[PDB]
Amino acid sequence: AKSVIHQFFESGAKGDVDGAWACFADDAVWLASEGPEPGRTYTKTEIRDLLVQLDEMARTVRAQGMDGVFEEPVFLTDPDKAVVEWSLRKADGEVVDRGIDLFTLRDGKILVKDVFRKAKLAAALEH
Amino acid sequence: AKSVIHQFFESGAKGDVDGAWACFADDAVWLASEGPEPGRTYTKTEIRDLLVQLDEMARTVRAQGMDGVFEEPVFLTDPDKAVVEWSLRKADGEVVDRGIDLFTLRDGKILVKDVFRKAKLA
Repeated sequence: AKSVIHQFFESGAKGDVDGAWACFADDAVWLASEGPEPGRTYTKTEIRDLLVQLDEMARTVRAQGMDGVFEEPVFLTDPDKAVVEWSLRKADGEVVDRGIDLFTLRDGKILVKDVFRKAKLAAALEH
Repeated sequence: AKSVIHQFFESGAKGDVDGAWACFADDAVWLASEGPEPGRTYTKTEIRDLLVQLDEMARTVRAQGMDGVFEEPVFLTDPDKAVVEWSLRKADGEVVDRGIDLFTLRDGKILVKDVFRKAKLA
């Protein structure tokens, strides 16, 4: 594949949990979009179960005619970092969920996957 | 400034709402991190009031001893795109807010500011 990031999304989209998991370095972290940290840290031993959960989530939205779209990674001037914009869309194109991943790579493996996601709300607080 | 993104953050830090607002193209959008779209689209006529609101929020959390940091902008291999990471820490050092902005530029002006943040749950 064109990069380890490309391999990750190709293996994940195909439901190959083990292949997507093997894209991570043993000291990798996946920093999920929601949790107390803020976000939540998954280490390599915890990432496989996360991929399993996400695979079952992907099968559900797929069965509802939704599309998950992962854009081509665009690298930073630090060639070991890249952003991947992504979105979940209904068949008619309505964006259901949208985010961005910031990858840090090291030695052909993912060291950090830092996940950010728009929050779908009616409103927050202003002045 | 080293770039219009630098100018935006430097003007914001200097409380110059009008100077920060003038970094945006007239067809620019600011895509806020929360709302029904998901997120919320603000146009150039709406961005100035956002900056005033953010200015007073920054003064507010600073009075409570929080430290908000914007990292140095890092440009992409597309030189008209860049990311800025940022975070907000309480007095005890606990991170309460962390996010990233993805900027798109056109001819020296900001065309898109696309804001993302972690959801803090405790």
